[PDB]
Amino acid sequence: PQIKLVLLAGVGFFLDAYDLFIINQVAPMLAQVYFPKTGLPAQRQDLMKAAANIGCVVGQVMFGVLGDSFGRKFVYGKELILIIVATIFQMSAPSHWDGNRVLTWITICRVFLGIGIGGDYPMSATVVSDRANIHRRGTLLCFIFANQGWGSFVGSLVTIVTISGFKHRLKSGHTHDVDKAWRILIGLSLIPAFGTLYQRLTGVIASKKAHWQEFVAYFSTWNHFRNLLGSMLGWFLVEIAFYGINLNQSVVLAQIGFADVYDKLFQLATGNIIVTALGFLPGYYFTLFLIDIVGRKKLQFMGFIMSGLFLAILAGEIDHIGKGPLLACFTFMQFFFNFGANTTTFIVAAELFPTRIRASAHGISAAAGKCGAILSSLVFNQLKAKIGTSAVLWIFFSTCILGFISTFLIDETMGVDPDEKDLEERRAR
Repeated sequence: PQIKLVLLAGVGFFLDAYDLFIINQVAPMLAQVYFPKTGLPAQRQDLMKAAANIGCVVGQVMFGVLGDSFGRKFVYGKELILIIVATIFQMSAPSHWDGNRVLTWITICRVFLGIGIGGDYPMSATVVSDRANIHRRGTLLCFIFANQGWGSFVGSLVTIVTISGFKHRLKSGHTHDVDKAWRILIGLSLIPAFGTLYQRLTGVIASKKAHWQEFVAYFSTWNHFRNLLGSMLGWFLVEIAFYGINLNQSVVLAQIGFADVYDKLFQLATGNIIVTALGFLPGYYFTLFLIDIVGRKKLQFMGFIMSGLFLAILAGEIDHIGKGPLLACFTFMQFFFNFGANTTTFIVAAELFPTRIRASAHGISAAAGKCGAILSSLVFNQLKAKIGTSAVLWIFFSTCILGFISTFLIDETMGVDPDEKDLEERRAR
């Protein structure tokens, strides 16, 4: 039946989101081993966490050109072996290496990982927006997207289960074993990755120029232009805050009160699991249960404006008030990222556009998102040192208000067939 396919994409999303966000759980493990007396250098950490997103855009452009050049049959398996191989290369960095060299190893692998994650990334959105042609398409997209929570959560659960498995060995003085853990965090993606590898297996310029002509004609009209503009902005703007935060959720929880060797790692994994269990994850399900009742915009407004509120509260109060209030707001924000703009910018970018031009607009929006993702991903930790976390949160707040303001450019997509609207638009003229 139709069911088995959407699960596989979810597991693909889970693996990407796992692979994407597991870096959030992996980065602190790298610090304790290779940089115990100081922290991970800012530019290298940004590049590493953006690396998957940078490779994610190069992946979706390269696996876009090859996918367009030689069809779907050419790209489907090769991306997963690429993230498996990139996972395996990433998973098996030499242990006797200098810290800076290990990081650069992982980034490049995470680019290729991102290139592989960049393959299947927009390709898991299209397959079910085309298929349904029914009012209940949004619940389905968010369900697969919610695996972004499970990827972040299971990565979070794997982390506490991993760390609590190494409990006694660490307390007895064998402090280097944490290096085994982060490979396990990444490597455990191989279980579904090979599981998925098993399951996945078990006139070129003339057309490109003609498609470019229709695309230019369509998005040269205001009521059509603004929707791509708002989609790019909303996705661009939220992925600034969303991946700024979710690739660095562990960094934010370290300014909040969650920061011996085991005690530290387990507490951070507890804050991560709390936030992702209580906020990041259920926010997808509050979105899941309300998109087809409340609408994408009001949730994006709320998501932007409330995550903006909580970003404004975080920005305003982070250096002045206690852990609990912040953790709630951060969980409220994470809740209102996924119960809001992070989820809706993914959905709205998929739903706005008639089929005849959808592929470019979503790729440009996702690229814009990855641009916003890589922008914050590329610079989140550098800005944190140059201007402070509160200032960045105000930026995320402003991007939420700009996300809020830019959200006005968008049409509501609940219950609308974009193809019948295009046909009636023309039969009227």
